[PDB]
Amino acid sequence: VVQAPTQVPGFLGDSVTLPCYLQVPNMEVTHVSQLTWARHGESGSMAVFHQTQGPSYSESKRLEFVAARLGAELRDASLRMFGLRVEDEGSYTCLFVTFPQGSRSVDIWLRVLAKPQNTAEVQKVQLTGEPVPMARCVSTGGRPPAQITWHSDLGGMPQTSQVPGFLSGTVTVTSLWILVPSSQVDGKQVTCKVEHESFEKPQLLTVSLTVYY
Repeated sequence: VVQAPTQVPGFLGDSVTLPCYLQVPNMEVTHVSQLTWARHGESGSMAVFHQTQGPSYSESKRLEFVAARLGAELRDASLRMFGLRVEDEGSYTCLFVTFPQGSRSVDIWLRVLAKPQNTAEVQKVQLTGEPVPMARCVSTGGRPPAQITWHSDLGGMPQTSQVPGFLSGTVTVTSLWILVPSSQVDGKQVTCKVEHESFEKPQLLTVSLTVYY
């Protein structure tokens, strides 16, 4: 009966793969187990895979399955999936067919998208006053957008706003940056902690500033 962990990322480029497969329980063991994966998704009717008499493809002659039949197994196919575009999910399901009734298996669809790379720096003068003294700190290109914290020591800004990126290769590209007012401490420091569902840990970025004159 049907298993496949199935909660998996999932970043463009890309391009990778997803396991739908089975335990033999075990004082039972059967045929025939002939594969399919659908959408549901516009499940009318199938970004289909079947292997059974061979491998069969929708207008994805390419992509490329794993778990070569060429006989028996008894089957358990995860698809190696490259690639490499915004289907994510997909809400997909691998399916088997057998005489242990077992005419089926289970939907599912999991971790799904890509990241940026960011920059950030300070500028420019101070005529009091006041704000953005500042930092172009940016989220640039990433799928899961971040958002950034500033714990500039002074931190003196309920004031650090946003930009709905407008998307690079189709995604965020947003900047966000603090509106500190006037004064001195040139020439000190600030923090940009960029958050995000990747690179295990919130990178962050920091600089002195710019007294004036």
